[PDB]
Amino acid sequence: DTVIKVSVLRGPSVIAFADWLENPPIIDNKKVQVKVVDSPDLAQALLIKQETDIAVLPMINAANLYNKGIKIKLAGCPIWGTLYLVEKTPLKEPALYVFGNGTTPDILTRYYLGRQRLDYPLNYAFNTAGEITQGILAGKVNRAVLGEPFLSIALRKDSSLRITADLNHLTDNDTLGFAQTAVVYTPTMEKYRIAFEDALRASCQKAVRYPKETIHSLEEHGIFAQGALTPKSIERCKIYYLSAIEAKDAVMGFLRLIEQYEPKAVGGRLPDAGFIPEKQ
Amino acid sequence: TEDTVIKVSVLRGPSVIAFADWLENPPIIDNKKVQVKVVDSPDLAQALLIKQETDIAVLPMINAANLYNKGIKIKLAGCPIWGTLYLVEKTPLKEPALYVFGNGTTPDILTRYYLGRQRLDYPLNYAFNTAGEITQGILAGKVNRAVLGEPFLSIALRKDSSLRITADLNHLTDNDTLGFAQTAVVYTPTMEKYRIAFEDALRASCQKAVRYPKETIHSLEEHGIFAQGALTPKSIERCKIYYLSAIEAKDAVMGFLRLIEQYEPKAVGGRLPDAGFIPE
Repeated sequence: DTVIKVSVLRGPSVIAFADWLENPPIIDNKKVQVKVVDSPDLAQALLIKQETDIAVLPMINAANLYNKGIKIKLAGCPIWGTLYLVEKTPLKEPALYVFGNGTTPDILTRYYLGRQRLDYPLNYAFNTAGEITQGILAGKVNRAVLGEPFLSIALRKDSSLRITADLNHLTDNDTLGFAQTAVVYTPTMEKYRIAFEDALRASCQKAVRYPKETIHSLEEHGIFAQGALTPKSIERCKIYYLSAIEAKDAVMGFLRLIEQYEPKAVGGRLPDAGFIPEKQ
Repeated sequence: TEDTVIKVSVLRGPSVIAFADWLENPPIIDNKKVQVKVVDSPDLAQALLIKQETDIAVLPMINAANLYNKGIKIKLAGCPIWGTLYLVEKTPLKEPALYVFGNGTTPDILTRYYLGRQRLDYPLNYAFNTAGEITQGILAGKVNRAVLGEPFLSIALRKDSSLRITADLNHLTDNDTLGFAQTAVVYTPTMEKYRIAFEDALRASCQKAVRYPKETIHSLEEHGIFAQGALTPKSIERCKIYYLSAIEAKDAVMGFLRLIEQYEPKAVGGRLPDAGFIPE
């Protein structure tokens, strides 16, 4: 092999990796090659087939694959801002529309509503964020949960719409929030783990420090439509890389929460200690 | 485990700043490593003491008083943090209402005490009953005046350049004491022989925060204690990180517990703690 293949599930995690599209890092005389994939399913298939080396996909999938015996480990999490509640004023029909029934966004919305003692009726009519966005714009949806870029698009195209809550935290003292997104790697990547984490830290820093340039590059590479993201969109994504060792409590706490609602979503148990590399 | 480590629990919040250096550089006392574990809530901190699963704990002074009164075998070592609420406002000041969180509890009580001492007649609004809701509400542009503590004060002030600090709730006179002692470091009976060693180590850790704020913040971020960018060196200054032994802080302790106990007797155990709370 002469390249390091990185598969990023389509979504806001590509923002953390943007500078690797712009300026692919070279590790051990291998170019790091980022490809956006359109579903967790497709991302999982690539990992199982050993057609990708590193993949970025939901933490619940990472846990499930690990529990099922797939040879991956968790490197860490690069993005911390994935779910926000939006509401229109005035609030006509009050159903809260939620995409991804049975998966992270749904479970976290249910958690938030319970914690805050709100009991809005959940509507699962739209399974995707894009569909929810369109429902807002067409007048069907007055309250919803969204992440970027759909959040930004909805806010732009309906200037009545407002963010009313941040759904990314276990508690108020939890400024870090949930480790909902996993960077996972295969065994031949162990020797490159620290090198790739170092480069990912740089890419994450660049997104945060140079958002306009980051957006510009993503647009040139066709990842997002022109004007879909703004620097505020990047701010809401809360881009920062933490190693799984450093974030072990945010990882296992998140997985435990999911398991309380839907144990099958993580494969029936919390991953054992081999999920995270040793400190060595 | 007694022969091996000294277990220190710290409640996640601004007082972890005092202990930040022990994340990378935990001290060794009597050939035992100090092991810091950050806990998410006061209830979790209390449970560790009730169940005798931690050696030293750092939790709100009100909880420490409550446990002492209920016969839990702890003593107060001292207080490592002196920052209180701050009052913030936007100009223009479109609405005079002062938004407060924690109705009937410490932040509300300190706010009412301050406004009373200063003879200020602001109407009080509790629609955002946590500080996360207020910062959000300030972000939304519904809040022109509020009380906030760290880190939410830094998070709020950052997002909004119109937002400014107008008061340190501690500032009533021309010669202010360091202020109320709101955070307890408490210890169990087998820790007596270690009291001076631990206090000296905690003084060193506190001074490190003050002297090396950037490095301190970076360590806190890299260990996932605070979200990246939450804290700035000014945040550290506003926290007033400084360890003072309980006997030296006696008036600051008892003065504070007298305020809380007049308005919220349940929180302190229904009486002020007797003398054995604060050893000489």
